[PDB]
Amino acid sequence: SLVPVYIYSPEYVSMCDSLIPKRASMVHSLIEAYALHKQMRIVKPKVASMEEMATFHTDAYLQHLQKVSQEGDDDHPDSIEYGLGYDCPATEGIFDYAAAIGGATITAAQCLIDGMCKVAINWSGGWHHAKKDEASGFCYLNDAVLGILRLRRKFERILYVDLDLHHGDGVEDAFSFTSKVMTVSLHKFSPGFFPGTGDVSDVGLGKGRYYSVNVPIQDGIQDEKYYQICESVLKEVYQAFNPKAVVLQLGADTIAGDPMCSFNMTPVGIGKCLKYILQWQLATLILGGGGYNLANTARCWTYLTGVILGKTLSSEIPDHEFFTAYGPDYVLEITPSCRPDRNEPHRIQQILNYIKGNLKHVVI
Ligand SMILES: CC(/C=C/C(=O)NO)=C\[C@@H](C)C(=O)c1ccc(N(C)C)cc1
Ligand SMILES: CC(/C=C/C(=O)NO)=C\[C@@H](C)C(=O)c1ccc(N(C)C)cc1
Ligand SMILES: [K+]
Ligand SMILES: [K+]
Ligand SMILES: [Zn+2]
Repeated sequence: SLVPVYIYSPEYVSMCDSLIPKRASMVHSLIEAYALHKQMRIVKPKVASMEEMATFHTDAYLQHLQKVSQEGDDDHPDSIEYGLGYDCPATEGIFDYAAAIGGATITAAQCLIDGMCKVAINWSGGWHHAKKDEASGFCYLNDAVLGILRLRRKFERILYVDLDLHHGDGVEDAFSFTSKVMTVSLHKFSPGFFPGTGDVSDVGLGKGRYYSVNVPIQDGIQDEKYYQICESVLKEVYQAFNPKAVVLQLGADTIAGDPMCSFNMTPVGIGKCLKYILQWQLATLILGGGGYNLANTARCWTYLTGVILGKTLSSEIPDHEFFTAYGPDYVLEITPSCRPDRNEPHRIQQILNYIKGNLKHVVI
């Protein structure tokens, strides 16, 4: 105990990048290269069963994933009806892949419930876009939702924090009408930017009003600003909501160098957000997500695992399998691009206040 659970397994990693460039392997490989796995408790992930996946997804949709997984993106009549397309490729293995991811996250939640640790990690998870009966944005199964549902079998109030560049709409929609789970997401909100939801006036509905928190941010934000913002909101959510457990997806598609070319963050900035949450001392389920500069994604998460362990890593990338992927420079640190931060300090303030306000109506 008191020692972090690391959901991994050579078979689990093979499955994650078995469709979608091999990224799971690079992440684990860099963590292993830093010997971080020796400081954690490695736990083999179970594979989610239909019942478990049905906790959120409809069987009609789950069955479709099987069908397609077994055959292919062939001219199937119901594929469009279920989100499969360019954004969410129909392929062989799709159902198995989802099931492994869903199980990994459910397994991590189990570890947290069983008191086996205070932090459980699943870097291959965090696919927050999936809907109950529809695929979206590379998410076939919403593992985060399944983890949250699993945690509730033990924790009264769950706080979901999504730091992916994209709005965590799949997760938000799932708990839109409840106050048992609060979703907070910092993301890019601009015309035509996927998924198109998450404006700041998006606060939830019914008993869920004010239990959905969204922070729209513009291109080029850097560590300092981000942390100011994120810490501002979190401090207020912790006071107003009083979570007993935390699910945190840390997609790296916000990091400088990403093909998404939106935010201008470094892993140190995200790591500060992570330390803040860790400080709370609550059961925490860490998830991955976006991140499409593979080498950059692994650099980031390897650094965050270090943060979790409270360990300092060396700037120099250790030699290992995918070593040549680490740049002219082969270092851990990432350098923010020379792009402007179009986040007007005034609007950011209007947002913080608007959120502070809505969090006022929260009383447990
Ligand atoms: C999103 C993108 C490029 C964006 C871009 O170029 N924007 O400008 C490329 C895809 C093919 C990709 O790399 C990927 C990697 C891992 C993954 N999972 C681990 C599920 C799913 C997809
Ligand atoms: C949906 C998304 C990111 C989601 C995310 O990060 N969720 O966390 C990115 C889209 C806009 C994209 O750029 C793209 C590029 C290539 C591609 N194929 C080659 C199949 C499919 C999609
Ligand atoms: K987000
Ligand atoms: K909610
Ligand atoms: Zn994303």
